[PDB]
Amino acid sequence: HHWGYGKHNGPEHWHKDFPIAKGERQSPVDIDTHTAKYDPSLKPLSVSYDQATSLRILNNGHAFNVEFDDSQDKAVLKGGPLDGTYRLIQFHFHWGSLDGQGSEHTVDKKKYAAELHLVHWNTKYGDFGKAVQQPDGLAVLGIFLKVGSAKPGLQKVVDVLDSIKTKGKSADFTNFDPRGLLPESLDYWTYPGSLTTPPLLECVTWIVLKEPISVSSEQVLKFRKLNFNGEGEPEELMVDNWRPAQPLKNRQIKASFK
Ligand SMILES: [Zn+2]
Repeated sequence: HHWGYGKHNGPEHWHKDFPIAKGERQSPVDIDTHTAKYDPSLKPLSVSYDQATSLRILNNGHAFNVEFDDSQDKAVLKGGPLDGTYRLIQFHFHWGSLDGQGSEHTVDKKKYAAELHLVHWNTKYGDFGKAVQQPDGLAVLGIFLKVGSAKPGLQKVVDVLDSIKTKGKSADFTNFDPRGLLPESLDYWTYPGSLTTPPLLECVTWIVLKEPISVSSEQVLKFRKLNFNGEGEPEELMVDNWRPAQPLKNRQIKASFK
């Protein structure tokens, strides 16, 4: 597959190789704040990252992933809409060419400059590859980024990007603390959806935080220096790696906050 975000292989084309692209639980979606209902059923959300062990950062030609050791229950997400325990496997971002676009989810049609996704798999399925085949297989924590003040906790990522400029490059990336990327409040919206890149599997419980984090213009300019291409190939800046909002269809978005 040769899917991307370019002029001729971008999201509007994905359905040809991945027909689930036009399915009933696709992501991202617009979050209409006036129609999302507070849900008293939601249990407290527990983001338990004290023991998180990062290993590596990789430019995969469509974003970069910070990868974690998920061989035991070290960094987990529980509670909220979730049943059981979800293990952190990687985080990545989606961002734009300019600050007025870049997020995948939108809030009353507002696009943010970027969106961070912390991806977790349901331990009841044993491994990630089994979990993505199940409707309750993954939990993705999405966090909006706006451009303002610098995020101290992001700077360790920013400073390694120069070393992974092109597709296929990786760098060691140990002792990174993902708690440094959280906003102050964990109020959220939740709905059932999908992976936002091919193969677009419909296996995700989305938990999208209402409070964005702030990053500096200098920080996001360094993201926009990455390349989609491999070493020595014609340079294509890694920008606008976001899928646009998809039809909500029958689904309800629930709010954790009154
Ligand atoms: Zn993502």
